[PDB]
Amino acid sequence: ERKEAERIEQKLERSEKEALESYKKDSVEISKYSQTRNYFYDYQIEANSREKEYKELRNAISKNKIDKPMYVYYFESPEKFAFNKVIRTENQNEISLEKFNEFKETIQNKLFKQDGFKDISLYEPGKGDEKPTPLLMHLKLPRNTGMLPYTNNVSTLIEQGYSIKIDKIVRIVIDGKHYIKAEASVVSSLDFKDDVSKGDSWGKANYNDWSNKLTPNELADVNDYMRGGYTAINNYLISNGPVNNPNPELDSKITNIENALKREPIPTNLTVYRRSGPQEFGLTLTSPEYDFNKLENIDAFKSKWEGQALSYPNFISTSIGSVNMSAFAKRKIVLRITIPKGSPGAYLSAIPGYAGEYEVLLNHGSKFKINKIDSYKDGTITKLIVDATLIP
Ligand SMILES: NC(=O)c1ccc[n+]([C@@H]2O[C@H](COP(=O)([O-])OP(=O)(O)OC[C@H]3O[C@@H](n4cnc5c(N)ncnc54)[C@H](O)[C@@H]3O)[C@@H](O)[C@H]2O)c1
Repeated sequence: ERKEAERIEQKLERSEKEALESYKKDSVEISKYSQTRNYFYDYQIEANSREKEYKELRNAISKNKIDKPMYVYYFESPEKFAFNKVIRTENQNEISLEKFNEFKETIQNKLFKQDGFKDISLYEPGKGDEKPTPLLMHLKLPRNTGMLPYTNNVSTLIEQGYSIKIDKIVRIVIDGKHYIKAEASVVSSLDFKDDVSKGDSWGKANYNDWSNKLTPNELADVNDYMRGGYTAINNYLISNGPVNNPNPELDSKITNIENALKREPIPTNLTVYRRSGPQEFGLTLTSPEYDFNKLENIDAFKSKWEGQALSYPNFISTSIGSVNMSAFAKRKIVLRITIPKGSPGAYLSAIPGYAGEYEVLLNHGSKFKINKIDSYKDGTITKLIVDATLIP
């Protein structure tokens, strides 16, 4: 408890001790920063007054890893799991069976990306503890997760960077009030976020000889696509060409590119990023609904898209990195995709003379289940993070 915290403190560098002191004074804004820091430009990240703070605190946590799986407790907002409603008010004592089952239906068969610093407890909160929400998380952290106990009373810091699944929910009572206790698990996934260099090494390791697994026709067609053939190919797909104006030559190229993507399937759970334009979600740059600075437009977007399916007729390019790019400066929707191990796809940026950087291509006709949508501020512009899973 407190004694652990005083022991673990000795393991910290002076800079890490310094980061922890700031955290105690500024926990809220640092945690918030730790959740969205990787979505900005590299130069915005390096300039941020809380960036050195992030790195140091990240490092401190990694110096105390657990030797076995451990359960942790913390309260969470239901909106985190795409339940955009109160389970019950603070004044109310009961959670109805209907509201319980509505929450169950919402979280069922979904994976939820969790990120950023979080204060946890090893003990179930009781009669005299802070209970901010009606939703209590009981999450199993795997062996080797960093965990930093520290004195302020005593708290424990973790850094979330994984998907969670909710295995079971139960209605419990603490101090004459109903809560939903959620038993959750960690599903791991490779997520490079802003570390594009490490993502490149992984990509090149896994796709260096991808060309040599391709037949000559497959190789020629993939080459054609990357040399600029994608415009005609994808417009044909977007425009419903196979149905309304068939082109067998194009159909043949499409088939070969699809077979090439299935040739060396994504070897692990992978998170990728796409800065989406308005037309991917049935909008335009001048659509009033595209103004996410107005809250009713975020609600309307979530109402249409959250919990729903999105599919692309075209081949879909994504990145192993989450950072913003000037080419995408005016895009407001960041698509954050989990790609299950064994899915079609290829790191195209592993091909010697290819101009594209950090790029993973996904198969045409791909479908994504949107688990959860978040908003964030990018300067004055509100932007959206769409937490999606490729369903192959
Ligand atoms: N967008 C990303 O985050 C991303 C990531 C990695 C690589 N790239 C590559 O960067 C280059 C330029 O980026 P880009 O995104 O403008 O190229 P793109 O070909 O992906 O997009 C072209 C335009 O049409 C779009 N579009 C794509 N699918 C659509 C659909 N199903 N319905 C309607 N419109 C659709 C986009 O919104 C955009 O306005 C491309 O070569 C792309 O492959 C992009």
